[PDB]
Amino acid sequence: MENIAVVGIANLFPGSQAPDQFWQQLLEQQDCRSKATAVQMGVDPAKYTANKGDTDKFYCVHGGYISDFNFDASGYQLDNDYLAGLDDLNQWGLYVTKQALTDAGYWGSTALENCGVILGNLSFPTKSSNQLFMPLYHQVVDNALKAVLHPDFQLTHYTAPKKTHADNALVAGYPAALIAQAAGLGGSHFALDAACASSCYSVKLACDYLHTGKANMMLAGAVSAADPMFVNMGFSIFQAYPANNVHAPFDQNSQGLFAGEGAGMMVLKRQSDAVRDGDHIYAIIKGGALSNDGKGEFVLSPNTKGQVLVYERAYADADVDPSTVDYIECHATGTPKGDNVELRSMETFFSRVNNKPLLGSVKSNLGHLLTAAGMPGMTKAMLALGKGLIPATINLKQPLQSKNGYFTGEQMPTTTVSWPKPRTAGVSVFGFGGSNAHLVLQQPTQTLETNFSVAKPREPLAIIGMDSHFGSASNLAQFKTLLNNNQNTFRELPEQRWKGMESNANVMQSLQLRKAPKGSYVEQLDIDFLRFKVDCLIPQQLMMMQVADNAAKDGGLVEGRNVAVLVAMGMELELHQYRGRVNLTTQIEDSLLQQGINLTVEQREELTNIAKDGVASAAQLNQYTSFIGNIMASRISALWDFSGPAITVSAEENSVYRCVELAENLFQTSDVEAVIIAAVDLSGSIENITLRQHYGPVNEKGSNILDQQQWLVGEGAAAIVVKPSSQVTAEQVYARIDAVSFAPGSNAKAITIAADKALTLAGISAADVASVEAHASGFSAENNAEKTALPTLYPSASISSVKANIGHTFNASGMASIIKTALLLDQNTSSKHIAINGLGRDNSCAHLILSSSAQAHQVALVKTIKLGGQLISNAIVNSASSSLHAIKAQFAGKHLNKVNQPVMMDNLKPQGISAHATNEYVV
Ligand SMILES: [Mg+2]
Repeated sequence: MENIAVVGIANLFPGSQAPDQFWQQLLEQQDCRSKATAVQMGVDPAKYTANKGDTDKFYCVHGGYISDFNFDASGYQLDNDYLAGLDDLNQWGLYVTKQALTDAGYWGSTALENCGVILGNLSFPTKSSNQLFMPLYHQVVDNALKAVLHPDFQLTHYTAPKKTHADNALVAGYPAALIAQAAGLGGSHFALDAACASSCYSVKLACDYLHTGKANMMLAGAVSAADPMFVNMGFSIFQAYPANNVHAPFDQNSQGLFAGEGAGMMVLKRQSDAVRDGDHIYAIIKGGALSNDGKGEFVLSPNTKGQVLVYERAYADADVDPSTVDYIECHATGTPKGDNVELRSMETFFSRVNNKPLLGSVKSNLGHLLTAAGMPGMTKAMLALGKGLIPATINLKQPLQSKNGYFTGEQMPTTTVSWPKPRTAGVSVFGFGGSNAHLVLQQPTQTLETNFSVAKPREPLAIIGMDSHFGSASNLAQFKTLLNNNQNTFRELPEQRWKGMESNANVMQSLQLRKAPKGSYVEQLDIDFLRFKVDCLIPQQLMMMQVADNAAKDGGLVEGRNVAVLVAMGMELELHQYRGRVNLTTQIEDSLLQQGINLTVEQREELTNIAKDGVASAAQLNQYTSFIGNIMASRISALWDFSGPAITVSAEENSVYRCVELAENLFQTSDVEAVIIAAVDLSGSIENITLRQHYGPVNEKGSNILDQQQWLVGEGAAAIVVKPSSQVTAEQVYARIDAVSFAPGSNAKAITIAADKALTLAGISAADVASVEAHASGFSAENNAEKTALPTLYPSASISSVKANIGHTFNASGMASIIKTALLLDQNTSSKHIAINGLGRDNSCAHLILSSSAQAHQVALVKTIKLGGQLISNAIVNSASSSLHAIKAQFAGKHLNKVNQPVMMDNLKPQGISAHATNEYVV
């Protein structure tokens, strides 16, 4: 398809804040890696440093960090004081957005009305999101230790407490919507996670949106700003840090990687428009491709078969002879297994044309920037293509060679070299979970192609396979029966679902809750450990895997095929429990010191271990891989040996509807045969109830739907299989998705604009709609906007919402609505059309039209895992530790000093955050 021009670039990398500064550092072979400090960890790092294999410790503090960056919050379309109170994650993304648009010459342009943004991002806790959840666990730990040790015992806060805006918990998807609002973008926006490949996934999909005309300009970039303690504990349990402290991509002596943080952004336009408008072109994206490794390797290990495949797909897409590639910016992280596999893959592919391109890795200078890792790689390659110079890979003294000696150090510049027919470069990124991307780049040019291929025309999507697990409605058949009988799944909180925290009077007082709300909780799931290869994986991933597997079977899918897996989700907020455990190391030490009780080292470790085990289990290898959101999509692709892209997609409540839009685009721009769209939100956690209370009151009793003033608790997971309508048979089809459309904003006007677009796309009139599936969230501003817009649009249609049956499932809520609607249309025995409306914290309105089809769809070691976990207080107060008796006697009758910083509960109080429709922070 058409050449894409890069017309603006920005970076915030370890060591640099602008592309020319970064380039000069590369030319000078600057090492930008450094040791983490309390600025990164919020604690003294030495207290958490030990040897490999030591529990709750990391064995390496080296990384690529962002030091001495002072964000300027002025000059955006959102108020300075609001933006100043957001995490590095948000601020770094806003910074590179402003810089990249200003570089391209479009900051504040009316052209931004047709500009979208796709953002690679980690679904991990951030330094700010921790502040919103830690006091839940630590108040309970504090009160248990008072009961065990001394009524005046006081636990210290995990770090210096800071007042923290609730929006800092919207980690995965909201940063992309915030960029769109703060820069005035009017096009599509979402975040995605493809682990180390997310930057090139974002660029490739943004090119796709340009090729289908969904936008006339796109921002594509990524940000890596997770809590460094969470990141480094993970790479320590993975044993990914080098035992000899040598991180040296391509070097024989390298034993591992160092991780890193930062952000990057690029501005993309079709080359025809860039030449017409007189933009500065940095480079041409000639083509590229995505792939998944499919079956064969552990979720953290690369598979050469998927890497060769993405090369084949990329040069075919670019229509470029692989003989012409001069330089490849490699994924090479310094991990031995991965460095050798990538060298084998490149040997296999390029030896077919007898080409030996130069090779390099900017991970040598910066570390591995995780979701942002592709940004410095692509920036290096595009600047090298424009300037005709290739910077060195640093610290490379004794280079590896490929399996058969095809590539050696002769192809790896260790100084700046001149460039070795357009100058042509490849960029490769190979992420955890088998997620691969390769982009083909060429030097900038004003010359337009005379002939290029075009995207396929869009078609309605046919839903051919579905499964659902909402509350106690544990499969599609049970959900269908529930809906037809107008029943609900509302129940009291399962005993272990909040780890017993609903019994803590101080926590519940802070949350202003008389009781845990009645709601559609999932108490447990049954799963076949044999089929799914299950140190257990967290329920977020197990729930998604089960429904996706069932939907794939229901849709008649076939193993080994080019099928994509998109998972709509936001972060598992229960991931904060892991640092909730780990941080008690210094919290308990500080408490004992400050209060004046001098235990032995062995007594203090035993006391600390008892408290830790109450909160969470110590990190284990497989369990930590399930903390990584994109891996749940990869696990399905590995089970089915699928080769399409496998990613998570995050856009808050509109996550699923952005997946529908993406699936349509994937069929237009690639040869993918089917797309699984799965969705999961275990939104009955205490963390989610805490978070959503900041936006409006919950219905504690769990019991015109638009007239409700409180939201209902629910949780679960569901999945659908979609194919283009022209490629399914009648007996497969539940219902068709005829249109999905979006409009910026959250008010009644935005609803009518999105609805008009969707009705036009579907080819029907508003009077053709039989009924309306309202969002009906129970947040008053959203309900009130729908009460205005929907009866006006559809005066003769009845309005209802699936949330009345199974509650508000937040990041999965679009899937509940689609599946309810598809089941109803599949039952039609009256051409019938139903509209679905969507609102959320992403500040856009989604509107969908679904339609009935000719026929009803034709149907084709089990272990129980409970959600939640061990009761925190009981695990501490009833501990069977023998040495606990002697510790209690060291406390008996003593006067304790007050601690300097006790656990603070202020951030738990419902914050009263105004809805997007109020425009409270719009300048
Ligand atoms: Mg092309």
